[PDB]
Amino acid sequence: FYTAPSTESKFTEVLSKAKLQYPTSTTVAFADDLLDGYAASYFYLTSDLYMQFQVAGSSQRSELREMETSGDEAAWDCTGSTAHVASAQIAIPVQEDGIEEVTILQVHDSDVTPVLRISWVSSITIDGVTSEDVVLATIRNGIDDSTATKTVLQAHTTSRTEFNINVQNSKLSITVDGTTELDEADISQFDGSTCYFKAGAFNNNPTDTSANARIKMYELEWVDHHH
Repeated sequence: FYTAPSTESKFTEVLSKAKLQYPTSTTVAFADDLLDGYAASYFYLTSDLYMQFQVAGSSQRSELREMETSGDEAAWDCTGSTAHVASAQIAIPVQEDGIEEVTILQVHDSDVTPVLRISWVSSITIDGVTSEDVVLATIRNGIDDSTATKTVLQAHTTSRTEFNINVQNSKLSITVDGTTELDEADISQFDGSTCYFKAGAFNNNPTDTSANARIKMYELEWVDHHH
């Protein structure tokens, strides 16, 4: 009894360039399924026209993964000359008790390493400074290095917020409501990797494994711009 996100033309293009993974890495709906009206409790259109992702459980996800219209997986040169841009208008609700971090956008490599996660966190400590209820960028320092550089981007609001990720050459930038919050961070540690965007709800380290993470997107796109 759920309305499909494909009923809104603002999502047609990105759905054509996506497949949906739930609740783990396995694809449940390819682009043709998404365009044919796929909807479920974990992926549906709200009455005020948000694409809502919802998922429970540790490291579980309801997430779109970037695809080419050819049906090829997106696998662009992580540090190449073509710009890759993801833009999203995201409303992050107040999360259910027991939800501690939800990844909402990623740049992921074609193996096991996220270049970038943008996540809501209940609390984070960076260089001795603790922030609560914020939106965070996490950039992994290398494929063989589990450490990451973390940057607070925004105080959490429930208001619809515009997030833009720009990847070009070996640099990655993040703008939030038009303001650059991460300015050309180095990602040369992914030279020789290939990459793709993701968007949705990816539930990280919950303290209640039955609680639902929930993330809403009013607009979403990912594009190339050729140099």
